[PDB]
Amino acid sequence: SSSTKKTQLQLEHLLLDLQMILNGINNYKNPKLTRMLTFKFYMPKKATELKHLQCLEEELKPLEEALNLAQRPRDLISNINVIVLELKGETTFMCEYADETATIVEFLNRWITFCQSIISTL
Amino acid sequence: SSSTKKTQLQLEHLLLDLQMILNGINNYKNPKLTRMLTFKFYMPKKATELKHLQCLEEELKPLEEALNLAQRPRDLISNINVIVLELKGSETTFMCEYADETATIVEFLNRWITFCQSIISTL
Ligand SMILES: CC(=O)Nc1ccc(COc2ccc(-c3cc(C4CCN(C(=O)CNC(=O)[C@@H](CC(C)C)NC(=N)N)CC4)n(C)n3)c(Cl)c2Cl)cc1
Ligand SMILES: CC(=O)Nc1ccc(COc2ccc(-c3cc(C4CCN(C(=O)CNC(=O)[C@@H](CC(C)C)NC(=N)N)CC4)n(C)n3)c(Cl)c2Cl)cc1
Ligand SMILES: [Zn+2]
Ligand SMILES: [Zn+2]
Repeated sequence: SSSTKKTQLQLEHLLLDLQMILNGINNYKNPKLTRMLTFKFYMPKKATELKHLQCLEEELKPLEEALNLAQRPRDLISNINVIVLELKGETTFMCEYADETATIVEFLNRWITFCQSIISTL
Repeated sequence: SSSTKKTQLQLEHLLLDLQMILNGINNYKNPKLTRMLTFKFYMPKKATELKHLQCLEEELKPLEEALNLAQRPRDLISNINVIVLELKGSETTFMCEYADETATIVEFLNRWITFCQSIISTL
């Protein structure tokens, strides 16, 4: 299917954007890296299907906030938003968050692993 | 003697402090441990005498920086610093020699735990 190729490329682009954000974070100087690891993110309890991307969508505003403190973030997050919303679509899904919060590093990596998990199935 | 007893206790204190930190790191979750293991440390080529503790002293700030990412580290490293300064004591300033291969936090701490244990057991 042609639409399956659309889902694939969109997942590849989202994976790349998250990898790019993380790459810049890994190169931060010691005092800067320390301060951004205090910014807490909500994590998914389950992330095996495309509908679970609602957990990412809801956490894009904190992500835009964290990137603003460490610096364009407004434009980059808006681009990711479009892809995230398009990738999940049916009506409205309630997202279940884990008890323990994580840092930007664990947050990004989880969603990077999520994207890699779906790409391989199609 | 009263001089050797003090040296023994202070060496056993440094050993305990490093073992306390090592217990903290090993207790971390797998994903947290992964990022902790990328923080690289400088290792001593020769560590046989009390004056070789300068290779630990210089690496004490990098240790504080690592525990700040995993976060009190400001007071604990300061406490360790005092011990090192009292043990290496003297007025002699020994210039340090470092090995080529860098090591993780676990390998760094264990090497100095090993250093402590070896000095204690020969006095
Ligand atoms: C000298 C010079 O200019 N150079 C220089 C270079 C770098 C730096 C360091 O940069 C920074 C400086 C400051 C910060 C920072 C962080 C913060 C805090 C960290 C903690 N915060 C948070 O965790 C906010 N998150 C939420 O609201 C959560 C809470 C929920 C989990 C309960 N909600 C959701 N995720 N949905 C709030 C923001 N502030 C106010 N400032 C950050 Cl994140 C960086 Cl990266 C400083 C100076
Ligand atoms: C759970 C999960 O997946 N994420 C997750 C969640 C939270 C945490 C909290 O703890 C941490 C979180 C993140 C990090 C971390 C650190 C780092 C880097 C690792 C590489 N760095 C270094 O090279 C540090 N080393 C030095 O500065 C050396 C240089 C030497 C190599 C020549 N200096 C001297 N010895 N003189 C700089 C810091 N990143 C990119 N991420 C670290 Cl080290 C810890 Cl301990 C860790 C991981
Ligand atoms: Zn805020
Ligand atoms: Zn003590």
